[PDB]
Amino acid sequence: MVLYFIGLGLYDERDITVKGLEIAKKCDYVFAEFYTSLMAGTTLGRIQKLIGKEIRVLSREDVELNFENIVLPLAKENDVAFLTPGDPLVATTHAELRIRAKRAGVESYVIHAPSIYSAVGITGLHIYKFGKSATVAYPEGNWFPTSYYDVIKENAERGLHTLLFLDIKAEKRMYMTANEAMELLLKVEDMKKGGVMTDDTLVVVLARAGSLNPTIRAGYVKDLIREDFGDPPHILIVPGKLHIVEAEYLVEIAGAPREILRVNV
Amino acid sequence: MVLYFIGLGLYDERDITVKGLEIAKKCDYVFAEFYTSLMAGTTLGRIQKLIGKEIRVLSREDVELNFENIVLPLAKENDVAFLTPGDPLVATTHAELRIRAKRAGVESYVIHAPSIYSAVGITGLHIYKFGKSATVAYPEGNWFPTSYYDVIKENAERGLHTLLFLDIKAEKRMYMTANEAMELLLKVEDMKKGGVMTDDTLVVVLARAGSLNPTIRAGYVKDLIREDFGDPPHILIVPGKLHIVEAEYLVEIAGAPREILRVNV
Ligand SMILES: Nc1ncnc2c1ncn2[C@@H]1O[C@H](CSCC[C@H](N)C(=O)O)[C@@H](O)[C@H]1O
Ligand code: NA
Repeated sequence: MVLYFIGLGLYDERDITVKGLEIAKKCDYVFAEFYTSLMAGTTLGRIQKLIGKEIRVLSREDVELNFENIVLPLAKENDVAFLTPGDPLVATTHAELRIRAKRAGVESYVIHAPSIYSAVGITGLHIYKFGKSATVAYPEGNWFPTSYYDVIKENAERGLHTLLFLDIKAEKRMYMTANEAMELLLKVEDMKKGGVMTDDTLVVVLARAGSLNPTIRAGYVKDLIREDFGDPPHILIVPGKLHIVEAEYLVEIAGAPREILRVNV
Repeated sequence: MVLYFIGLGLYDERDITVKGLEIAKKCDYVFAEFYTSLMAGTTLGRIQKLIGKEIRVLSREDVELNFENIVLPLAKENDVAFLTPGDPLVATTHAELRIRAKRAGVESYVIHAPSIYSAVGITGLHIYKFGKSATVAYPEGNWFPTSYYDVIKENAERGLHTLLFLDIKAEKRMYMTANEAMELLLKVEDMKKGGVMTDDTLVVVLARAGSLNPTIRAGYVKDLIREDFGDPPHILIVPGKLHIVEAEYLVEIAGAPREILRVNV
C-alpha cells in the first residue's frame, strides 16, 4: 500500500541511486513520465531492462488530471513506483501529488536522484551564490513570456548567479537550446532596456550534465549565441559578481576568456 | 590517467548512484573525505563493503594542501576515485581540485549524486523560490558571526526562501541542531533588531534527507524551538511568502498549523 516517487537522474539509467534501483526492482507496478526533463543518454527500454519491470509511461495530462485514477488506485493494494527524470520534486509540480496520495490513504516516499539544480556546481560557480531561479519559456502566439528577465535583474543587482531552466515540449520533441534562450533574452532586452543582457554579458552553458563529457562553456553572449553546445538538454546561467576562484575555473575548465580573471571588486 | 569525482549522496551507502558505484568498483584506488560532511546513516565500513575496495580517508589538510601529492600522482597511472558526501563540487572548494588535475596532466570526470540543495524539494517549497544560501556558524570566544542573518533578510524581503546549512565539526562528529540554530537567530534578532527572526517566524526543518523516513516539520519558532527533530543532520529553512500550494503541502505533509494558510500566503 505504498507509492514511491523515484528520481532517475540527469542523463542515463545509471544516474538512479542504488537505493532507487533496489526499491524499484521490487515494486509491483512501475509508472513514469518523461516530459518534465530530457534524459539524453538512455531509452525506455534500457530503464526497463535495468529495473526488470515493464514501465507504463504517462503523459502530462495523465498525471496532472488523472494521477489519482491511474496510479493511486493500485497503490492502495500494491507497492507502486512513479519514476521521473532528475529529482522528482525539483522544478516540477509533483510535490502536490503527495497530497493526492495522502487524501487517497496511500503512503508515499521519496527517493532523490542527481538534479540539474545541484549539478550546476560542475560549472565552478559557488552554488550558495545562486539567487532566485526561473524558466525561459517558448513564446506562444501573441504571448511572449518575460518574467525570467526580471529575475536575472534582481539577482545580478545583488551579485547572485541566475540559473535558467530552459523550456521543453516533450510531445513535440522540442528542447530549447542555450542559443534560443540567448536570442529570446536579447529580444527582451530591446523591450525593457534594463541593461541586463547584451552582447558583452558573460554567460555559462551546461549541456548534458550527468554524461561523462558534458559541454561546459563560459563566455560573452556575442561569442556564444551561435556556438554549438551539442544535443540538448541545456541550461543557461547568468553569473553575478564572480569570486576570483570561480573565474579561474571558468577560464581553466570552461574555456572562458582570460580577461575575466581580472575582476572589478 | 583518470580521476573520478564521485558523489555519495544524502544519507547512507545506497545513496550513491549506480553509475558511481560501478565506476568506483573499477577504480584501482579509492579516496574519500568526510570533513565537508558526514554520511549519518552509514559507516566507512558499510561503504567499503558496498564498493568492495579499500577506502583511504583524507583530512581537510590532505585535500586542500596535498591533493596533488596524495591523489593525483596515482591518477597519472591508474583510475582513481575521490568520493564525497552529496554531489561533487557543491562543497565550495572542491571545484578548483579539477584545475589541479588539469595541471597534473590528469583527466577528471564528475559523477553526480543527490545534494541537499535539490533534496529540500521534499519540503514542498518550490526550488526556484530559494535565494542566496548560507551556513549558521557557532559563536566562540569574542567572535559572533551573523551574516547568515542578513542573507535571510535579503531573500525574505524579495519573497525568497533561505536554505540554512547548520554548523558541523565533522572530525569531532558534532552537529548543530535546528533548535540551536533557532536560538542563535533569536539572539541575533535581539542584537540587530531587524525584524527578521521572531517567535512568530515560520520555519521548516528537514532531518535525515535521503532516508526513507526523514523528519519534515514546519511551524513557528515559538512552537518548534524546543521540539525534538531527531538525530542529525538538520537543515533549517526560513521560507519567504508562500504560494498556497506550498502552504498546503507544509500543512498536509509537514504537519504545519492551518494558520499558515492565511498568515503566510
Ligand atoms: N542533464 C541536464 N543537462 C542540462 N540541463 C538539464 C539537464 N536535466 C535537466 N535540465 C534542465 O532542466 C529542465 C527540466 S526542469 C525539471 C528538472 C528535473 N526535475 C531535475 O531534477 O533536473 C530542462 O529543460 C533543462 O533546461
Ligand atoms: Na539555491
